Amino acid sequence: KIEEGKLVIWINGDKGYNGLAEVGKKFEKDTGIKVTVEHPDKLEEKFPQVAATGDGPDIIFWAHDRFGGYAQSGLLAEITPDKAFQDKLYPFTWDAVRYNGKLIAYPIAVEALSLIYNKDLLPNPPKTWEEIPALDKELKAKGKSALMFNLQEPYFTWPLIAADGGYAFKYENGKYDIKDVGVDNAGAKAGLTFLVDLIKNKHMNADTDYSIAEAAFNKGETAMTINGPWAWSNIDTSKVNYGVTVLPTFKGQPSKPFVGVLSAGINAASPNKELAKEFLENYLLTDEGLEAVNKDKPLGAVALKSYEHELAHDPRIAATMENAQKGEIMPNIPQMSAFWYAVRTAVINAASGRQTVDAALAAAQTNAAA
Amino acid sequence: KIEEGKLVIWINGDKGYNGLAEVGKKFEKDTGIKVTVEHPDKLEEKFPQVAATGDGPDIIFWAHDRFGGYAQSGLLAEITPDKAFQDKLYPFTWDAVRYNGKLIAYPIAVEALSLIYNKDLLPNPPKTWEEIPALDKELKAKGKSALMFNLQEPYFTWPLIAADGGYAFKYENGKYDIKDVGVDNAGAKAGLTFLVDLIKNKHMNADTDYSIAEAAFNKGETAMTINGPWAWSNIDTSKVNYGVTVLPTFKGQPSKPFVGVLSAGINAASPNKELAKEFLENYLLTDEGLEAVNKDKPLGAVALKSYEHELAHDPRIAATMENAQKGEIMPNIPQMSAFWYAVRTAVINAASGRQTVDAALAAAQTNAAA
Amino acid sequence: KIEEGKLVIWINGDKGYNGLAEVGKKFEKDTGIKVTVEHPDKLEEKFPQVAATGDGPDIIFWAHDRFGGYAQSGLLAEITPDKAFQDKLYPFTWDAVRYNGKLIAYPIAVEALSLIYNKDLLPNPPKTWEEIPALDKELKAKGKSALMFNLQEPYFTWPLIAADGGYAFKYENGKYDIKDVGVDNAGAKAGLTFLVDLIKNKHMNADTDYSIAEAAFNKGETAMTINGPWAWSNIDTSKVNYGVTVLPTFKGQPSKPFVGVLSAGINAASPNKELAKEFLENYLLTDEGLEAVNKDKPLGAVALKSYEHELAHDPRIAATMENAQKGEIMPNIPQMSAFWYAVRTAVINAASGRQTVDAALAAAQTNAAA
Ligand SMILES: OC[C@H]1O[C@H](O[C@H]2[C@H](O)[C@@H](O)[C@@H](O)O[C@@H]2CO)[C@H](O)[C@@H](O)[C@@H]1O
Ligand SMILES: OC[C@H]1O[C@H](O[C@H]2[C@H](O)[C@@H](O)[C@@H](O)O[C@@H]2CO)[C@H](O)[C@@H](O)[C@@H]1O
Ligand SMILES: OC[C@H]1O[C@H](O[C@H]2[C@H](O)[C@@H](O)[C@@H](O)O[C@@H]2CO)[C@H](O)[C@@H](O)[C@@H]1O
Ligand SMILES: [Cl-]
Ligand SMILES: [Zn+2]
Ligand SMILES: [Zn+2]
Ligand SMILES: [Zn+2]
Repeated sequence: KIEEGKLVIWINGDKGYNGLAEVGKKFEKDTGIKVTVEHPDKLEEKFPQVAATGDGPDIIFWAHDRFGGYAQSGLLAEITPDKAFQDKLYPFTWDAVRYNGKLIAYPIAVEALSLIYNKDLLPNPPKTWEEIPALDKELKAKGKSALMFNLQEPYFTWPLIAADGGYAFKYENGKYDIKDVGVDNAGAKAGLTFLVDLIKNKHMNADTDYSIAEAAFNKGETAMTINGPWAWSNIDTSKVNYGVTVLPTFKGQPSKPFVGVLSAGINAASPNKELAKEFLENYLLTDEGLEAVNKDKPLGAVALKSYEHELAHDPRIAATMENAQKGEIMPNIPQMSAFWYAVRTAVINAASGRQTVDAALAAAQTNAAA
Repeated sequence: KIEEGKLVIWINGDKGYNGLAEVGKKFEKDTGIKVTVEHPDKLEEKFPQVAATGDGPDIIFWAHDRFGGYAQSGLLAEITPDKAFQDKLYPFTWDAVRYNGKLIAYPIAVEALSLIYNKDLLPNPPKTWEEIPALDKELKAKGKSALMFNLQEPYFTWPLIAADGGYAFKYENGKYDIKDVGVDNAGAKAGLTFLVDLIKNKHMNADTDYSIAEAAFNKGETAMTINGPWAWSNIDTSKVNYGVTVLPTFKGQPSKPFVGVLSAGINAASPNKELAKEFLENYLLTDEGLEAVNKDKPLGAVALKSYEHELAHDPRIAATMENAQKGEIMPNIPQMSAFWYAVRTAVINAASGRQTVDAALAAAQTNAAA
Repeated sequence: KIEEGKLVIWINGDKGYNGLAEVGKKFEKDTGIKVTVEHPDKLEEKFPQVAATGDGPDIIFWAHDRFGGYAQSGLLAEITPDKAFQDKLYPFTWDAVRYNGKLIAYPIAVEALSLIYNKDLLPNPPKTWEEIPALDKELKAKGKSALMFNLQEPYFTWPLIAADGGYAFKYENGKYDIKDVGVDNAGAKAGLTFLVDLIKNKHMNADTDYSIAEAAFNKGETAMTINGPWAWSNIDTSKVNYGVTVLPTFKGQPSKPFVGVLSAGINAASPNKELAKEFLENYLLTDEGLEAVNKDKPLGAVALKSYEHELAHDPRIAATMENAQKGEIMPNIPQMSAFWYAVRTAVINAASGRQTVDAALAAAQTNAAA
């Protein structure tokens, strides 16, 4: 069971957990309630297992996409903010945390992938994806690579796949068609083909995960990377003269990244819902609260209006927001996990050569649909 | 008819329309709703013509004085903010936008006139009006004039007229007597006589309008001007070492400027009232929203408390406030258009010599009353 | 009777009254309502006398401890803020201003006592009280004293008393036992004994009041002092290189200061309750309002969320919080005046030698209980 009188919080490792722990400490000082901040491996998979039994954390942090499915699975409590608190945040962020006409999580920040480049190694970043092979030929001679990013999570190769015309589920007449999946189309195929051609032409490596790509960029080995705001902290630590810009185009089309909204959900099994509400509304969703988390690892474009001016003029944030506009806010619909798992398998097998782009993407399309 | 699915905004040319257009752009990004910002000539006269037919803008920007009349004419929608949003603004600003117990517009900023002077040509501005003729003589020798302001709008002449006793309508027992007008009294007569004597003693020119004065002050031709916050932008551009101070006194009495509250009204014929509400409450009446507009042309003392410490410590603002406090917030009552037209005619004819101060002001008093 | 149409405010002589007067001036400039700010001697005693008759101030400022008693005496109006305004402040601060399920005052700031030391005289301030006598011997050689604080108010000698075991009233099962008083226990006795031993060993003076101490610290005569945020202003004026730190430990136990919340109450006899509400909610409890008061004399840790960041990163404030966390927020229960009066007598008589620590504290325990 979940311990009453205290608060357990689960948040991802790539995020500002130590910052969030300080907020929890600040909350314990005023209230005398212990706040434990954990970062379990594979928490997005782990949570729905434990929550079903009545165990797990009091509060769950993840991007809105996994939230609709949890709500459908009857794992999330219905959040009850008054119009006063709701007005403190951007309505579009509230739309992201709504499932079945109910508010299921608290929106924290809008996170988007951006083109991060070494200003010293590359003063002018490429406007197109197409010019990247030529650019790596130049850098390879200098024992450096043009670009490196996570090829183990579909979230990173997604703005490329979507740039042309690749898509998750079709949105028409105010709803998503769960049977209409666009991970098999000409646009999706062209996108992933280009990526596999890069690996094939010794421009990228299929094995490249989150860490390896970060190490390479932060150590100056690679001139470019694809990542979100959270990454910026370690890039600062590395003292690399870096710029955060708009992602490269593909077939004259802008890259369309899947935009996530960091959200905080309350476990329906929690006997500490009112405390969870108090911590989220009065301690985290405050300018002091976000400052603490943002100083650890950057949140991106925050949902809290009162904290806009403090980040609104950072070019990194402006560049993130440009990509956000070029991309699309992810659906929260329960089918998203099925979609992600299907694309994860498709990208991995195509990159490794285990399956053809065409065969793998075809399987994904079937697997993503019910 | 008014186009549904989009917003049309009318605002005065002296205000920050390009700044407001950026807010509209920011609103289109998040919502996908086009926001057109227009600045028609004579919009305060133009709006009630078009609104009566069912056409015109979705949102109208003007000072609160014209709003009560529009509301009575059945042209303005009743604004519906929740106590949460209402608390974000100064209650006195809300009082200005209330007509017949209904909130008929959104208060933006408190605007008052100040005496703006060239620090190089005049290091010590006159405390009194009575000392401007002598000061003008000294400056004429140096090929310059002491003071120049718009003599075509009674707004700029009113602080002098109201100084020793002029008034629009008598306020007693919580209401205005529409039959009791004070544009004819000894104080109103003394005030306008002094102004006409200045023109008569070649210290001012009856022809001088807003731009003639703007040019003369910004080009260094005149040592003083009478204007509002909106003007400051062009004075900055001109690189004139300027100070914004308290208006001169007349007969030891302070100048009494008619204080205006820039307000945003929703056209009752608009099929986009909910969008208009969303734009005004969530996009403009925000620290980011006001910043955008204020950076184009200064708003004055804003109605939004959260924004105050960003303009509060500006000495120009302190002077706008000194003047505002010495003056009186304009009534919104319908007979304000009638009053303004009557005084405009009175000021013009007295300045031009076409009519005597006494004859013109007597006519005004009759014309202003029903 | 209380004058109708104008506000009268009473606030303590050690607080930022001139700052508060500026807020009142700002309120008069927008509303045309005169705001008189007074600081009467012994106002916490004076108010309940005059309020009972129907006279006194419109608004009373004091720490929350005296308010519960005033409310019971039927002197305070029930404050009516909407959830929107209530959310602008920390809920724990609202708990302090609640008596009998009614909100009886507005919470302004959290004030606690800290150890203030001369960095030039003392580079590393003592971590324990036990090392103070030895410290003093060294400073006497340099013609200085180690520590000086007000021995005329139990508020300053209370962190020492409470440290090893002292307490006002026992809190169990969500309520205070008014018959169970802990001013007589082993911990309370040890604490006050140590203080009397300091006076006895010519390390402190029984006569020392607030000003005697303020002067000695600010003139460089004493290396240490015990005071609250309000004091900082004059220490700045004195140009003494000072640090604000955690209070010394006693028997390895932290000093437990009785934490106060500066609160604003509305006199139940006032005919200006709505004006009082408007001034408190829209003028003082704003970032501009607390800036004004704070600039005069520092408030401490404010209840208003939006202003936190301005004072949050001040090390003096961090030390105020550090100590407050070690201490306990005072009860507001009507027996509090009975407690303070009883302890005041006990401390005075023990210090002066008039009574033994044991005899005086025993009398206090009886006197504090009903
Ligand atoms: O890649 C599958 C995965 O994509 C997204 O995950 C992101 C997350 O949103 C980011 O903020 C950061 O944590 O990195 C992850 C990618 O490694 C979806 O939100 C997630 O549900 C999905 O399964
Ligand atoms: O002059 C008559 C006029 O006075 C005010 O108009 C002001 C307006 O308030 C300002 O925003 C600025 O733009 O200058 C105008 C002066 O031309 C009243 O608001 C108005 O209704 C009245 O006609
Ligand atoms: O010492 C007895 C006294 O302590 C507290 O008073 C504090 C007050 O809270 C502060 O605002 C500051 O001015 O100093 C006071 C000490 O004089 C209690 O709040 C008070 O009721 C009590 O009598
Ligand atoms: Cl705010
Ligand atoms: Zn800004
Ligand atoms: Zn300020
Ligand atoms: Zn901060």
